[PDB]
Amino acid sequence: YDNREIVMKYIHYKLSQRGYEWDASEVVHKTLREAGDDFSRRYRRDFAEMSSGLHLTPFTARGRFATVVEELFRDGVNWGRIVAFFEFGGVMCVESVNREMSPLVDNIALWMTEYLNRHLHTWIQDNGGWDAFVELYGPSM
Ligand SMILES: Cc1c(Cl)c(C(=O)N(c2ccccc2)c2ccccc2)nn1-c1ccccc1C(=O)N1Cc2ccccc2C[C@H]1CN
Repeated sequence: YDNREIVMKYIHYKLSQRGYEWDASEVVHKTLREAGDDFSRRYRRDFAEMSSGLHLTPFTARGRFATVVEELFRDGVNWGRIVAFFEFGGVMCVESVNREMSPLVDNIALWMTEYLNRHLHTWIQDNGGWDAFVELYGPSM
């Protein structure tokens, strides 16, 4: 496992679905994808409301990311919130592409990779790492 690769593959697949071919363990990638999809299904209207309200530009993208990610993990970490994290970063990338701001995708993948490596690493590692996520989210695979 390498976080940069997990972030890259996740964003790449979200974007390739929209016909956007982005320049940038396989069980891990597929399991997170299905976890991500289950998540956006579970909050389908709320995701629709957040897009219709994102006000995304290159002047705000970093600040939106920083404040949302800080709120998300304010009460601590769990696998469901790491799923929401990936999903949010994916929403940001997708809205960037939809608004013709698609260079922001690179910035966003970098901020995601950084946050995982600098702030999520200890919790992920102490949980047994990405194998633990795979085992947990296997029954919904
Ligand atoms: C702890 C948390 C916070 Cl803070 C947020 C949150 O405010 N947001 C958020 C970010 C920007 C605008 C509105 C909401 C969020 C949403 C999706 C992914 C990441 C962040 N969501 N969460 C959740 C993380 C895991 C599971 C559920 C939630 C959650 O509280 N929600 C899911 C969700 C999905 C899409 C749009 C809004 C929300 C808010 C609530 C729904 N009740």
